[PDB]
Amino acid sequence: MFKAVLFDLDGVITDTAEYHFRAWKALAEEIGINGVDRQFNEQLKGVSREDSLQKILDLADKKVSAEEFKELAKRKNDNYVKMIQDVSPADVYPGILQLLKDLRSNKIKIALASASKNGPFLLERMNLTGYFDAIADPAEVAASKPAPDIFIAAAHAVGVAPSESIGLEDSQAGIQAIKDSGALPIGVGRPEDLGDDIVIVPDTSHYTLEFLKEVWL
Ligand SMILES: O=P(O)(O)[C@H](F)[C@@H]1O[C@H](CO)[C@@H](O)[C@H](O)[C@H]1O
Ligand code: ALF
Ligand SMILES: [Mg+2]
Repeated sequence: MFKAVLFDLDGVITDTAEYHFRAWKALAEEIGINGVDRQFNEQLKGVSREDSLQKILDLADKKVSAEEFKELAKRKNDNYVKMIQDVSPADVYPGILQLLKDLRSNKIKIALASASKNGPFLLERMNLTGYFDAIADPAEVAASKPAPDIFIAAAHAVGVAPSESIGLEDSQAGIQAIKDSGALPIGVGRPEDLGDDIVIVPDTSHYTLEFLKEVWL
């Protein structure tokens, strides 16, 4: 039986992928780049803050100074951080709180495998910190999604092999990261975005321990 579940945060635990989208779109438009729509944003889900900004700059073949690049990433983050201040336990996605409870009762480890420096703040806002056996610090890994490092690090933090872990993700980059870690991915979203080659569910209510067992079998 799998011995750990490795959670992405944004778009898996709560609807903060939507806020990341709105914040990046606002930033892009401030600098005259208009191609950040929902379709393009699929390339920004799961991607580090700096890689995300660079994808936006590249989309328009735009070059900025190092000083401007730093200011832009900070600006988007500051807006995003304002956006999430009222996140509460009511914003936890359906199924997630119960999954966390059921996993603990069955002695299955729980780790966060998020790119986000805002991860600890968000888990606190949602009263979820106490469910997590570990939070992998995204600043510690040498490479971010789609590299597998963050999922490998989450599994290590809870003493479980990636091959005996399930990873939960809403993003193209994150699914690739889970695959290359050795963990089993279960995506949440549209197979049109996430592929027809892995198990995908339409919403997080489907993330039950029963179903995770169904899939693992
Ligand atoms: O919250 P941040 O900026 O530290 C983190 F890098 C964010 O991670 C998301 C995925 O969990 C992204 O999709 C997002 O672009 C990003 O800024
Ligand atoms: F949506 Al994440 F790390 F929280 F890619
Ligand atoms: Mg995500």
